[PDB]
Amino acid sequence: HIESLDYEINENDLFKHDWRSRSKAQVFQYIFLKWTLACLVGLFTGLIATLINLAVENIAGYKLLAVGYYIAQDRFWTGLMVFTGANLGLTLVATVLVVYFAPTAAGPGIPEIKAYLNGIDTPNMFGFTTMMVKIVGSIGAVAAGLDLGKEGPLVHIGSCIASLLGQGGPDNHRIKWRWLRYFNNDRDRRDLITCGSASGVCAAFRSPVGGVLFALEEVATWWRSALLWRTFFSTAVVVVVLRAFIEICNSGKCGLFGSGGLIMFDVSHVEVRYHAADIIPVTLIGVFGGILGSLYNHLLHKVLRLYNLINQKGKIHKVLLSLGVSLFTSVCLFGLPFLAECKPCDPSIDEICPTNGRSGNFKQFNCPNGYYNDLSTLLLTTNDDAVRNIFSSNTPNEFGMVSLWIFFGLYCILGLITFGIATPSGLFLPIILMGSAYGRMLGTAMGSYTNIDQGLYAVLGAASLMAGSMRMTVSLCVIFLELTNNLLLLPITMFVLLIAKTVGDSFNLSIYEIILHLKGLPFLEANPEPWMRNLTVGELNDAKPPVVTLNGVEKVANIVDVLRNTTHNAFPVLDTELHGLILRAHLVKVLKKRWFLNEKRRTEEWEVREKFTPVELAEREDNFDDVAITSSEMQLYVDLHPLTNTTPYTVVQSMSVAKALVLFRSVGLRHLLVVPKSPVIGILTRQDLRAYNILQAFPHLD
Amino acid sequence: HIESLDYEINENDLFKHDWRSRSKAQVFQYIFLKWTLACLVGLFTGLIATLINLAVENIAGYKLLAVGYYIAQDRFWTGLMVFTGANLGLTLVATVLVVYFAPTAAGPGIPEIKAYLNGIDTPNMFGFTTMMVKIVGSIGAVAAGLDLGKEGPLVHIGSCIASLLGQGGPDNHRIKWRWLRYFNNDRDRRDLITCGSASGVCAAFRSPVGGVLFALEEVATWWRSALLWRTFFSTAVVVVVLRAFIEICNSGKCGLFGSGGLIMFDVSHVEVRYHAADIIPVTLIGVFGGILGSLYNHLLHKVLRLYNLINQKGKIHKVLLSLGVSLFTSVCLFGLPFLAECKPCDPSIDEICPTNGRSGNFKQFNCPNGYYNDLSTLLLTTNDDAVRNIFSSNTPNEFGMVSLWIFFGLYCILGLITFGIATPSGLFLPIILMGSAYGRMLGTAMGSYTNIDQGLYAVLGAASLMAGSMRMTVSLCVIFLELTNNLLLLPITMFVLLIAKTVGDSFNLSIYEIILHLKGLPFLEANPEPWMRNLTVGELNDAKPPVVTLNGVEKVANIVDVLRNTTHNAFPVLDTELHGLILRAHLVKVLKKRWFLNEKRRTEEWEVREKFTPVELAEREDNFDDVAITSSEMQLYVDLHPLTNTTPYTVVQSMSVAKALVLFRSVGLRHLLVVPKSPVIGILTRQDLRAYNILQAFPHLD
Ligand SMILES: Nc1ncnc2c1ncn2[C@@H]1O[C@H](COP(=O)(O)OP(=O)(O)OP(=O)(O)O)[C@@H](O)[C@H]1O
Ligand SMILES: Nc1ncnc2c1ncn2[C@@H]1O[C@H](COP(=O)(O)OP(=O)(O)OP(=O)(O)O)[C@@H](O)[C@H]1O
Ligand SMILES: [Mg+2]
Ligand SMILES: [Mg+2]
Repeated sequence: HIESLDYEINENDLFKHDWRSRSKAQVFQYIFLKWTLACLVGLFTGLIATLINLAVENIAGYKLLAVGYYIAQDRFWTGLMVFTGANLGLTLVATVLVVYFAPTAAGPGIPEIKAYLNGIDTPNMFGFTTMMVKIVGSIGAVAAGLDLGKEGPLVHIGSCIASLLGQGGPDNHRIKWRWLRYFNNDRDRRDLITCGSASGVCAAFRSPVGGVLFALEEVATWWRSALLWRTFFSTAVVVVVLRAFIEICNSGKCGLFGSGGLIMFDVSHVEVRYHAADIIPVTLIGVFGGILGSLYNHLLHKVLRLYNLINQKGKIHKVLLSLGVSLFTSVCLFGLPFLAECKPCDPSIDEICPTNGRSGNFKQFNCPNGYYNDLSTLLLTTNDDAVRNIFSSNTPNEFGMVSLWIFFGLYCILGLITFGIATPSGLFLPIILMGSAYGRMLGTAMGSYTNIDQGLYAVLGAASLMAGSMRMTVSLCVIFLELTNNLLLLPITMFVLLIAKTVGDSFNLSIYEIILHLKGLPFLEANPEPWMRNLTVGELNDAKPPVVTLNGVEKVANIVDVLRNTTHNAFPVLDTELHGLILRAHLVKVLKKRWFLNEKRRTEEWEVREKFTPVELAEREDNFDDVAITSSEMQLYVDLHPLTNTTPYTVVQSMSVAKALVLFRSVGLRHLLVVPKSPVIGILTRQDLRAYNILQAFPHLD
Repeated sequence: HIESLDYEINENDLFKHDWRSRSKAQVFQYIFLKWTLACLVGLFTGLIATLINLAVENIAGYKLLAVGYYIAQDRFWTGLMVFTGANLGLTLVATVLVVYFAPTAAGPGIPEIKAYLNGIDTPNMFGFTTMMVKIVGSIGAVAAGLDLGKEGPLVHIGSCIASLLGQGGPDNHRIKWRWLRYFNNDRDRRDLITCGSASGVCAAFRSPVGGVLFALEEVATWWRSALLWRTFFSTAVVVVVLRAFIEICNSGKCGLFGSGGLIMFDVSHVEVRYHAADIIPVTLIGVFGGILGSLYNHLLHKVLRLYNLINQKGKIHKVLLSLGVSLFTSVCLFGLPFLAECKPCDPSIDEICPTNGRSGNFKQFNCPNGYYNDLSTLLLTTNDDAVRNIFSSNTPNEFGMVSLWIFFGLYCILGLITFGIATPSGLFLPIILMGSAYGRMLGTAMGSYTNIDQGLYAVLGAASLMAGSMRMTVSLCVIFLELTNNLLLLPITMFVLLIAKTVGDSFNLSIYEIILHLKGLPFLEANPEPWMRNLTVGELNDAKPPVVTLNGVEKVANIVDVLRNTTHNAFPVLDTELHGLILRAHLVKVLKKRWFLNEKRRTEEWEVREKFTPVELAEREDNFDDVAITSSEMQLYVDLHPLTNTTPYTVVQSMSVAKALVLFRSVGLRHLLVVPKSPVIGILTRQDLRAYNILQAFPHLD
């Protein structure tokens, strides 16, 4: 059972949850520190992605320089040992750091950021040790040549940066600044994780509006306009710190990092003129992007089920699974470009075709001079440099269809098997490389029957597999605009994203919906099901246990009955008069404070502010299993009146489940009371309004 | 009193408001027709903006060719008569069509699209005659050289296209297609007006994600993900139809239209490298954009107040106000470039400086050959061509500071006076030209102390005045990206948009908030005020008249008492048992159907489907003042049970006004019932939850 998050506002001024109801210094202190924390989320995600890209380009660049040194001496067996050994060693570093120190840093974190911004309290997700294992595990596993990026891990790294900046450092290492007392809300934490995840998609692609639109469209359930401006400011500070550190280390000051433009996979030197002959391969790239994105979603759901059978078997088995996946990745990225025959160097293409090194197009791996290997252009590089080889402006029929089919089938296989291993893996770059493969294949199959470039058909195929897997339209359009710098490919990119989202929704759910189902996270979707308009929430509460209520002045003994014997996290406060909803955290707080009255007396509001500060009520640093309540003190009384949420959101008994789900998910509820049309008769949570748990208790509905 | 819109769903299956609760053909008929209508909104807004841009570039281009023909013969007095006469004639065409035929086509329509998508039933806004007067009035007033664009009018024109496509043509000219019966909802109309307004911002700037983000950020209050995809599809079909009609008429096939690129004001051939010396003029352009945008918002509020004093005085006075504004515009766009001395032609600048014609940079208006007039480059062109003269890549110190100050002070004066006249005017292009003026002035004032181009400082100044007036961040960033094609100016554009929104919010509201206040439209803002957490909705209902309720089986005489003597649009249905909320429209419908029972009988559900189709309940084609109810029939009975919204949204009496405003504006309510903690005690509408009407009844709150 994962608990939800409390984003509702107790409108008593003992709690001071509304930030505008504070002092005029403290409104200014909140406004200054939330824009400072948006600037610091931008500065720290930009600096960490600078250090991640510097370490990945230096380690994988010097590995491929050593591998190409043994390749250029025609020693192809000991260049396989250097490639397989450095990739096994970097995956061994990333996997002993994940499975022995921070196992929630495995995967991208985006299905549990989208769980957390929907209001599910996902444990161990945003920590310091989770952040540092994800930093050096992306530094290990992207430089180990694997089919993953540092793109999705940066979304988890930026939201981990945001939670440590908001709470003030690591847990039991926090500074006790009094100005960080206003970000102890769950609804101010949700703003921070939204700005940090948007800064992570901006640090992924050098994409500052597509980070804002990935948060809006995917991960954030609730959106204000006052968040979008700080989310905007966080992504602006990221891409400024990123492109300033591509402006520095331009003259080779930082090793092999920075030899490259400000714009990642910049294709912008081509004309995009729309013709009526290219309607048919553009919708074919959309239809095959939705079909292969649905097939990738179904086969990754099956692969992550069989990898969850390995992930429960032990912690040495996750090491051996990912080292076997990394051994398979390095053997098939080294040995498979021997199957491609060397194409000769085309004089119609502008730039230099006899090219050896660590990066660049037209690799010269097992060929004579004046020839190039078109498979080792893509397999024996980094995964980001292989995108720009497929994405190349004005290289017509560079890759053959056999080498494109080998690179497609390999990155289908490595797209399935490298996602579910226990490194910080991701889904932006493998789905980009699979879509690049079939998009360049459909561009090469129309040999001089089209006027769109084959490297532009690659961008259309990559955006179609990203729409066919993730079912997104607006966020990946600004992501592929801020990657590829083509403003005229943008409406054709819009058409292939919409065709692949609609062909993809015919078969599967989204790929973030699939891992949210597979991790068991209780996600609450937007539109209710049409059979929830026929079920009532009075009928939903008769299929439930009765309401564990409290009084206004309870005894201590009944409060420890509802705290020992129940697992519920809010309780209605009664007495013939519903007062509201007290929380479990405030019940453990009044047991730990020992604010115990000898008579049934409603206290005044000077007796509560002497016992409870607004920083005392917001702290969740209480456990129930330390309080030794003496049995003389169990016949004393606690006034539960001033700690009650005296205005909770209610529904009537005659309210339907579809309208109650709409109020539960629009205003951000954790507990919705049910009153009659006994002043309370029911209480609805997220578990009662998810459609799967309704269809357990009511199988006769659709 | 402007009524709100009914976007709530009656979950009885007599009404069939949920589209998924229909037949399997009709779910497919709704899905096919909503994507057909999104394609048709895209096709018709792209074709109408093609015809608007074709007519504006041919009429104003041949006017400026005739004016430059009299200028090149050194006949400067009869070129003033051709300029003033054609601008007075085109403004006379636009003003007799606005003030005598469709006076809601005056202005941009964006403060009453944002009213309509907030759920205020703005009358006479989306019609056919309003659309056609706005088409030929933008064709008149942009070709009359005025300080307005066809940018904001296209937002009203695309939403007018959307409402006529959704309802099936003009009012009392609609086709009676049975497949258009599902778009008779107000919540399906709201989806249409959102797709049409997004298609209008896309037809404004050739900007297909910035249209989607202008709807999200500004005009649409409620946002689903299932709308964003059809809104995405509508803007994709617009910019495809727009750029296909720039691909055709490229060889002069359509007159003077199409001589120009696919990208409007394309500046993309410059490097944007960030330096630490240019931190200070970039934040100076942001601070002056917020300060002059606040000063423009305050002075346009005063000018529109004094123009509302002219707009009530008659219909010939609005003609004479706009003809005097157009006479002042043409005299000061012709005569003021004689005050600028001719700068000589710089050989450091690449392209051709002795340039005469109708368009282009470096105009040669009153000069000798080898010289150019830098004021007639901006004043004696079209308003869009004068943007690209300021926005010019690599023209260093082209405009002098005196000519830039004359163009700034003129477009400040003409930005105030040409907005409130009764042509279809707008605010995107005058605020762009004012911000271009001071942005190029701050670029020229740092003479070789900066490395950002002076035409790029223009884009920063234009985005700062657009943020200083409209208080937007994300939508104008994609609008200026899809205009200027500079992906590296984009984070500097983000910084000047955020600095000018935050300096601008220190003084004023937004410029759409100001005309929403000035037109008296009851807009409902997102966050409640902090004094609404201390007021209760039980206390708000004791400062109100008591509840005009109904019974379940009322008499006819009590139904005509609540329909004659009240103006309320929903009534609670009682009897010791609250059933729900029947609407006023269903009460007039059961009086017009004459479903009158002789006894107090609750009917069965076969008696209602014989009397009421689901297309009969959705039609609002009923007036109350035609029904002649006989006094024998007033002692009969109507079963108001099957027409009731039996699950309305309720609050308790102890609920605060701040949480009730949050539920009113999140789920899209028109009537929120108040139950006790008499099963109803109150009913809240939009008027009760606006903060201004609370502060009338409760002045002691903050
Ligand atoms: N005070 C309460 N009294 C009785 N039932 C409750 C109470 N609170 C929650 N429930 C019900 O008990 C079931 C278990 O919910 P749970 O114990 O998880 O509540 P919770 O932990 O407060 O909610 P969440 O886990 O969503 O934060 C739910 O179906 C819910 O409706
Ligand atoms: N059935 C009703 N009985 C009593 N008062 C009502 C009823 N409906 C609305 N009111 C109240 O009367 C006042 C005037 O509202 P109005 O007459 O405009 O209702 P309405 O027209 O149904 O709502 P709207 O105009 O927002 O659609 C409001 O303050 C509202 O709270
Ligand atoms: Mg629980
Ligand atoms: Mg009314």
